[PDB]
Formats: sequence, structure tokens, C-alpha cells
Amino acid sequence: AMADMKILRTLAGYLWMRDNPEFRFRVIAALGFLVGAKVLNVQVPFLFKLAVDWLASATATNPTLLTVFATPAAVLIGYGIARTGSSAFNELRTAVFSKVALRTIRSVSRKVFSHLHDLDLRYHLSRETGGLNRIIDRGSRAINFILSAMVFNVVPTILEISMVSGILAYKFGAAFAWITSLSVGSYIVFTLAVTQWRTKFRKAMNKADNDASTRAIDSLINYETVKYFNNEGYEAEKYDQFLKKYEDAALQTQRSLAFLNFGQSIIFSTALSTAMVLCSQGIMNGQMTVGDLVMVNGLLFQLSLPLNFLGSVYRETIQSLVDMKSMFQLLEEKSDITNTSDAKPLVLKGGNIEFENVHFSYLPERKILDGISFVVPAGKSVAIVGTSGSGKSTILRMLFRFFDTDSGNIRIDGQDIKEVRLDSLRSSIGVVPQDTVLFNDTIFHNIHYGRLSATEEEVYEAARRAAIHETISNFPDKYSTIVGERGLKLSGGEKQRVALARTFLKSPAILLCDEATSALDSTTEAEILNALKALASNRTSIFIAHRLTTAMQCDEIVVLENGKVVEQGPHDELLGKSGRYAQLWTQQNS
Amino acid sequence: AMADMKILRTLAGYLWMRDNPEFRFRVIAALGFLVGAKVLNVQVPFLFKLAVDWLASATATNPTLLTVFATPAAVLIGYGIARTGSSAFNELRTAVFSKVALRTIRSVSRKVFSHLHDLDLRYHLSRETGGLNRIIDRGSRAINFILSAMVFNVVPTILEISMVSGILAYKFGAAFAWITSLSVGSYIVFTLAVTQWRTKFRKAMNKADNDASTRAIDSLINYETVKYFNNEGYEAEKYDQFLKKYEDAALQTQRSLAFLNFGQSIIFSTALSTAMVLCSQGIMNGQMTVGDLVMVNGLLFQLSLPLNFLGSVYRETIQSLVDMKSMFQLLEEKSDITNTSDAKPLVLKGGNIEFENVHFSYLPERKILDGISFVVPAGKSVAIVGTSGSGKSTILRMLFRFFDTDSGNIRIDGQDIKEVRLDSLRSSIGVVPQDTVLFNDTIFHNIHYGRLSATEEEVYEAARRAAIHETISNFPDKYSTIVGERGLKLSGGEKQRVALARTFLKSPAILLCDEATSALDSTTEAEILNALKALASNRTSIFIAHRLTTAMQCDEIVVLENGKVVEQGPHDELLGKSGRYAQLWTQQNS
Ligand SMILES: N[C@@H](CCC(=O)N[C@@H](CSSC[C@H](NC(=O)CC[C@H](N)C(=O)O)C(=O)NCC(=O)O)C(=O)NCC(=O)O)C(=O)O
Repeated sequence: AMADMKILRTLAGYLWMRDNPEFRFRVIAALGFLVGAKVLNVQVPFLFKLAVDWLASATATNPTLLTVFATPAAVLIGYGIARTGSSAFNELRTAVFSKVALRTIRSVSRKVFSHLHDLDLRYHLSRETGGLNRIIDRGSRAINFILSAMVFNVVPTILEISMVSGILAYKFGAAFAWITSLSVGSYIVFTLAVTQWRTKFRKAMNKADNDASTRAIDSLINYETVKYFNNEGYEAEKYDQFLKKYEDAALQTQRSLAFLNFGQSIIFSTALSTAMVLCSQGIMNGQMTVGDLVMVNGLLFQLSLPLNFLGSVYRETIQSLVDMKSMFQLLEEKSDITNTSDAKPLVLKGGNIEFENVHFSYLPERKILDGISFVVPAGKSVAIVGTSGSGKSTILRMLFRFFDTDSGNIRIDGQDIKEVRLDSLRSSIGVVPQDTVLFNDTIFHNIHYGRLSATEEEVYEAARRAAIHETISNFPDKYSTIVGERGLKLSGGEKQRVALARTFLKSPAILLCDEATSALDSTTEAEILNALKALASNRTSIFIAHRLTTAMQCDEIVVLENGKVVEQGPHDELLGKSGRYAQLWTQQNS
Repeated sequence: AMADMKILRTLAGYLWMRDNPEFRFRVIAALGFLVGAKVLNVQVPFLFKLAVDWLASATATNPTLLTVFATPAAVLIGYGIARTGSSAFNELRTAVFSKVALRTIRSVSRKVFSHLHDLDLRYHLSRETGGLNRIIDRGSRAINFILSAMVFNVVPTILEISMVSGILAYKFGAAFAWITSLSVGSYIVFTLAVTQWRTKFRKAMNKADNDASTRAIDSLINYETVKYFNNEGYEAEKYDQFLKKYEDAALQTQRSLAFLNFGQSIIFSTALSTAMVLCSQGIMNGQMTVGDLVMVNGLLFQLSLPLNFLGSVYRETIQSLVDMKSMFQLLEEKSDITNTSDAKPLVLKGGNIEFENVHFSYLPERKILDGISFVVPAGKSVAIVGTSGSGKSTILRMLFRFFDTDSGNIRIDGQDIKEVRLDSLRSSIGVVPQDTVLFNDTIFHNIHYGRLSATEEEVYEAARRAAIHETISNFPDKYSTIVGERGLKLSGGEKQRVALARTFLKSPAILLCDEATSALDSTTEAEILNALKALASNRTSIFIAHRLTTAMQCDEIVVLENGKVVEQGPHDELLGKSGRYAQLWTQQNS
């Protein structure tokens, strides 16, 4: 429909590149070489016919011949050289177009990928995020196959059949056009019908094979239980049954393919025999001459070869079309959150976080935020404490605008968040994840990831302040090693130290931490507490802690219960008033 | 070498199956149809030559072929009928042989699986499961492809070229044999060389695409940290770099394939043109060569077609040979533990387990079994307690003879383990694993797995006694549902109850348990303890328990420390003597 037209137009735009001339030149060369190859391929049997007729008459009063070629040996040499020229033209065409095909594939894949990171995370959380690369790869392969086929096989064969039909309609009677048209029409319709029939058999084969492999894996993995009793009496029988089903499916597929091939051969053989016998009648009558039989045979045989893979190319074209449709469906996906055009840049004159009756529900069945109204002063450290249902994990998401607030407003530095560019707030906010992930690269790059275009002395002094430099010096190579998976293993405390180094390199105005739960010694806990205190020395900070013992360090404490505020203030006055926070101590510290 | 001869002989033995004639007849039919198809294919151009010669002479010498065909139209009809007959013979041959190929592949796969499922447990630990299934599938595909190719393409093309070179070098000059020999020799050597060079290029190509896909996965899965800062920055550039590498490799591969194709085309074109020119010289000289130029052209062209996939078939044959070698390497693997020829079935008269200074070490650098010599009376309950390093998890393996004792003696009912039939002890021992795995089948099958060929009422009463009938009555469907993966989840207590019901159905003479650690309420704990007591009411038992609160239920208790015995006897005398068991209670029960 309209979507298909849009996809075709987009593909044409990504194939033309009007800005540069090299690709236009290459496309022109491709079409030129295609036409030249087809013309030479048609002209070869004419040379063979001329040679045969001349030899037959010897044992030809023409202007062109007897001057360019002195003897029939020259004509046969020209036959060979014309075949070679046709092959060389096909060579050049396929290489020249393949280059541009690869270029456009690369451009399309990069565009889709870069758009994929632009979309919000509610999209990513919906699915498994591992099949997206599968779709990308499948669509790239589909683009490659469809372009290569549509430019190398479908068009050249149409040109070939057009030339054959035209050159037989002329120079002969009109019956040859009827013969070739009917033959190719019946051939095409038969091939399409049998392919549509065989697809079901192939799909039946694949599922049975996959089931047999899955049963084999399940049987092998559970070795000890199978060896505990009933040793091998039962499992081999069921594996044999699955193998028998696979065998039956394969046999049926092979039989159907054989039938298809036999039908195609019959159709083309009867077409060729009818053409040659009619030519023989013509020669016997006296209107024609020997050699036209040879020319007709050779020309029909030349036409035969490209039409031998019609079923395979049709099936693969259908599959590639479906895959291309899916990949382009990944695009043109809207974003729930967007930035207004009239937005104002964010100014940082001293962070003043203010919340005013924020309501939110990730799923409408359950509401997890109920009118939170906490206010963070300038240069003060606040803490959020509660249970799992207190909804503590979403506060940083809201402050970073991962999920837009259903109702209510936020004053950051006396400014609303909705009508400012998200880039400024994303650049002015630093975060410490619960479980930081280390990239499959060197340590220095991971430390530098906090802020690109940074000098080496900066990251060196940041690591020194984080007190990780001494730990780095113990590795086999200084400030360089494969870390993460498929490499050196780094401790969780060291991992969160790396995360602290990143957020210190970024040097933001507001920091948010989460204090991930881990089994840590007292000395390391004190060291990381000192590091965090140094990080939040002169910045507005909002902390959430799983372990309350670390939460007394903040100036002010707010307790959240079931998505609603209960009490606020320092811990000592919470003892004095014996509020909910006191009961939180009662079952925590005892 | 010798292994290659062995695998070829084994494959031939599987392919023949002299016992049943239904496969000998099929093989004979396959060879007959192959020979007939090749004969007809070579004979096709001769009819065209005869028709063309007769037609040219018409516009007379009698070769005594006027009786079969009255007019040249009959010969031209015979041309097509011979082509159709050749195609029919080919497809009959391919179907008839594919049947036997699909039989032998299944037989080989089942045999290899059954043998692989019989090796020792040490081999299964060493190799990563799933790799075995991958090797099995790859080798099966290798068998299928190598048999199909070696019977459908390599042999028929050799016959075709031999018979073409036999039709030539007779009825013509001797130079035709030289041409059709050296041309095909040069063709083969050139194709092999360029095929090796291209396969090196392709092996270089694949890795770049794999790396690009892996990087896409890694970049996408770690979305939140990328969105925290420097979003859509360095990642897009790196992905561009990887796609650029892949594009360069693909372009190089395409160019290499193009060059190979052009070389093959030019070689065959020059061979064909030389043969044509020599035949033209012959016909002009006035020799017996008259109008048979078309015969030579058609015969060489027929020979050309099968030789257009030599590189692909060679590369795939090499790969399939490697995979076949891998599969047949999985076979002929010795088992560490074997049963002696003088072994006898074990007779039970009341289990008496006796240990005599058993020494064992899984890896020689660390010894975990050091001379344990406990003796279990008839119809008594013995408990083993200790720490993680005590080695409590291997006594059941030794008594079940998963491994073998390095130096020691095991006396069961006054009989030695080593020189008795192992099937008897496998059948006379029942075990309760820590984490039993429920098969992805119906619940009734999983319960019946304990003892095959068992009546449904026995299974029903066994489930009822295990106090599971009430629980299993509460699923939406009774006695039939999908359980385990891809099905409804089953509780850990329910899973343990299923295992207990299974081992109750087995009804052995000696039972061993492990008391897997799991959170559980008091009522269900008492219920499963009562069930275990009922199971071990009148049988010798070897209990090991993570929770020591359940250990005094047994009659006698033996404590193990660092793979050595410390004290033995009931708990009251352990308290009286104030042995290690007192410390176990003090730092365990407090
Ligand atoms: N160019 C090399 C030959 C190597 C080559 O080109 N190999 C082909 C294999 S096409 S193999 C494709 C084949 N097609 C068919 O079988 C068509 C059957 C149809 N129904 C009919 O009418 O006959 C098929 O897959 N059938 C499945 C089935 O049997 O069910 C290729 O694509 N190479 C790519 C590369 O080298 O990079 C040379 O000349 O030396």
C-alpha cells in the first residue's frame, strides 16, 4: 500500500545519492554493461549460423561477410571471442553494482541503529532487547539479496526473453513468437504453483528437525537422572521416533522437488522440439536454409539456462520482502516524550529541587507514586528511606525524565522541566547506578567514558582521588587490561569504585546515588563513604540507601511509605517524636 | 589413515545392509538409472547431427536408418523424447537413492547417540553439554551432503567426461582426446587454486560480520548507561567502523568470485573454439567429417554444464569431511569403568554396608576422601554431617559407582562392589537428588518414570501415599498437564514430593537422601519428614542432611571433618562425651 510505496521511494533515495557523481557513473556503467552483455549473447548464435551455412554452401554472397572474415575459421574465432566478451561484460556489471549495493546497505543499517537509540526506554523495557539485533541483521541480508537479485537476474532475463521473442518474430514467421510466449508462460505458472506447494513441505521438515534437536539436548543435559535408573531402555526409542519423523519429511520434500524438475524439463523439451520441427518444415519447403535450425536451437538453449532457478529466487525474494518489511517497520516509531520547540536552556545558579504532588502509575492497575512533595534546599544532602513498595527506585527516573509525570510539576533551580531541552538536564545530572556495567574494553577507556575529550592527567587524578590507582597498579599491565566478560574479573566494590570515578570525572551539579546492597568489610565501607562525602562536598545531593546505617550522614531524612510521605527531618528529632522512622530502626538495628 | 579406512568401511557396511534385499535392489536400480541417463544424454546430440545432415543433403546414400524414422520430423521428435527420457531417469535415480541415504543417516545418528549416552560421568563433566548435540547435528548434515554429492554429481560427471572422450578420439581424429583432456585438466586445477584463495577470503570475511553483530548486541543491551551521558556519540562512530570493515571484506570476496568465473569462462570458450576450428578444417578438407560440427558443439556444451559448480562442491566436500571426522571421533571412546566377564548378579539378604579405608581424589592436587571406614548394620538409619569441605556429596556417587575407588574396599551385604554385575546394584539402589529436574511432559509420565511397565493403580496409590494426590488434584487438569519449562511452575516442596513419590514407586532395597537446602514452613517440613520415615521404615538408609536439626531422627550418627572420621554414635552419647557434635550444636543451634 502507501507504506510499500514509501519504502520503495526511501530505498531509491538511499540508492541514488544525487549529491555525488561517482555512484551515478557506476549505475550508468552497470546498465551499459548489462545491455552490451545481452546483445553479445544474442549475437553469438547468429555467428554460428553464418559459419555453418557458409560451410554447407562451400561443399555466401553478402556485403558484410567475405570482407571482415576471409574464411569460416575467422567466424568461429569470432564466435569464441564474442562468448568471452559477454562473460567479461557480466563480470564488470556485477562487480560495479555490488560495490554500491554494499554502500547503501551500510548507510541504511547505521541510520536504523542510530534512530533506535533515540527512542525512549519504555520501548526497550517492553521486549527482550536481544531480538532487535536479529531483526537488524535479517533486514540487512534481505536488502542485500533483494537488490542483488532484482539487478542481476530478474531484469537481464526479461531483456533476454524480449530480444529472443523480437528476433524470432522478425526474420521468421509469427508462429515462433506464439510458441515462445506460450512456453514461457506455462513454465512460469507451473514453477510458481509447485513452489507454493513445496513451501509447506519444507516448513514441516524444519519444525521436525528442530524438535528432534531439542529433545536430544534435553536428554543429554539430564544425564544423572537417566543413569539413576531405567538405563537407556526408553530414551533411545523416543529419539528414534523423532528421527523417523524427520526422515519422512525429508523424503517427501525430495520427491516433490524431483517431480517439479521433471515437469519443467518436459515443458521446455516439448517447446524446443516443436520449434525445431516447424523450422524443418520451413527448410523442406524451400523458403528457408540450413542453419536457421541451428540458430533456433542455440538461441532457445541460451534462453533456457537463466530460467532454471525460478522457484528458488521466487521463494527467497518473498522471504526477503517480508524481512525488509519488518526491518523498515522498526523505523518510523514515535517517541512518547519529546522536547518543545520553545524550550529554554537550563541555568544552574544553585540547585533547588522542589516536588509538588506528583502522580504516576507504570501500569494503571497499581499506583506507586501518590503526591510526593519533598523540597531539597541548595547545597543540602537529603535521604529517602522506606520499603520495597515505597517506590524509591523511580525518583531518579523522574528527575532524569525517563518517564513523564502524569500530573504535577517539578521546579529544578526554580524552573520547570517540561519546557526545557532534555540535553541540558541530562548534562547537568550525574548518577551512580546500583550495578554498573563495565564495557568489554580497557580500564582507561572505561574511566574516560565519563567525559569524552578529556586529558589523561584528568582521569589519572580522578582515579587517584577515588583511591583506585593503587588497585590499578596491581594489575599485570598499568592502566590497560581487558576487563569484564572474556577478560579480567573486577570486584563489585571495585566496579562501583569505577562508577564513582566516572561520575566524579563528569563533575555535575546534582548527583543521585542508590547504595547497592553488597557484602563489604568495614574498612572499604568507610573508604567509599568518605569518597561519596567528598563527591557531594559542594553539590545538591539526593541519596537512597538500602542500608539505613549509612543514611544518618545526610543533613535531612524523608521517609516514604506506600508511595506517600510520612515524616521528614533529621534522625535525632525523629527519635524525639518517635515517628515511623523510629519503628524502622526497631526492626533494623534492634 | 587407518581411521579413514575404518570410517569408510563402516559407512559402506551401513550403506549395504546385506540382510535385507530391499536396499540392494534400490542401489542396483540407482546405478542402472545413472548409466541409462548418461547414455541417453550423450546420445541426444547424435540424433540432431543425423537430422541436420539429412536435411542438408535433401536440399542418395542410405545408412539404413530410413526404416525407424521415415522423415526428419521423426528424428527431431526423437530429440525431445530422448531429452525427456534422460531427465526422467535422472529424477528416478535421485529419489531412489535419497531413500536409502535418509535411512542410513538416521541409523548412524541413533547409534552414535546411544553410545555417547553410555560413557562415564567424568567425560560428561569435562565437555560442555550442547556442544555434543551441535557436533551430532553438524556431522549428520555432513553425512547427508557427502553421500548425496558423491552419488549424484562426482561419479556421473566422471562417467560423462569419460564417455564424451570415448565418443571422441574415435569416429574423428586423435587430437580431440588431447583437447578434451588438457582443457578439463587446466579447468580443474585453476578452479581448485582460485577456490582455495576465495575460501581464505571468505573465512576472513565472516569474522567481521560476527564482530559487528556482537558489538550491536553489547551496545543495545547496555542502554541505560549510554543514555545517562554521551548518547548517540562514540557508539555510532564505532558501529560505522565495524560496518566499514565488513563492507570491505564483502567487496573483496565478490571481486574474487567474479575473477574466478571469468577465468573459467575464458578457458572453456577457447577450448570450444579450438575444437570447432579444427572440425571446420576437417570438413573443408573433404574428409568423412560432414555436417557434424553441430554434434561437436552440442557435445562439448553438454559437458560444460555439470562443471559449473566445482568450487562450491569442493569446498563443501572438504567441510563435510572434517565434520564427519569429528563425529566419528566422538565414537570409539573408551569408558574408564567396565564390568568384568566373571561378574555375578547381586543377591540381597538384608543390606550391610561396610567401608574399608577408601582413598579418593578427583584431582591429584587435592584429596577429599581419606580412609573412611564406617559400617552400617541391617535395617538401621545412619546420618553423615560435616562442613562443605567434609566431602559428604561423594559417598552416594561411590556407592552408586559413578567413579571408582583409588584404593579401598566396599562390602555390601557381605559382597564386593567391583566384581559383580553393575546392573544389579543400579537396580537395587534408590536415590533422592537435591534438585530433581521435571521433564517437559505430563505429570503422570514423570511420576511413572520411577518404574516402567507399572500399572496405573500402583502409580495412583504411590502418589496418594506420598501426600501429593491432594495437591495434584488442584491443577486445572487432573493427572495431565504441562510441567516444568514451557509450562506451569511447580513448588520446590511439590518438586521434592514428586521425587519422593518417584523413588517410592521404584521401591529399592537401599535408599540415599541429601536433604536439599530450601526455605520451608514447619508443617510441610514435618510432612516430608514423616514421608521420609515411611519410605525408610524397613530399609537400610544413608542420610546426609544440611540442616542438623533433622539428623538425630536417625539411629546412629557419624561426623566427618576434612574427609576423615571423627566420632560416631547417637547424639546423646555425643553430648555425654562432648565431641565435635557438641561444637556443631553450639555454633549451629546456639
Ligand atoms: N560460481 C562458481 C560456482 C559456485 C556457486 O555459484 N555456488 C552457488 C550455490 S547456488 S544452490 C541453490 C539451489 N537452487 C535449486 O536447487 C533450484 C531448484 C529449482 N526448483 C529448479 O527448477 O531446479 C538450492 O538451494 N536448492 C535447494 C533444494 O534443493 O531444495 C552460490 O550461490 N555461490 C555463492 C558464493 O560462492 O558466494 C563457479 O562457477 O565456479
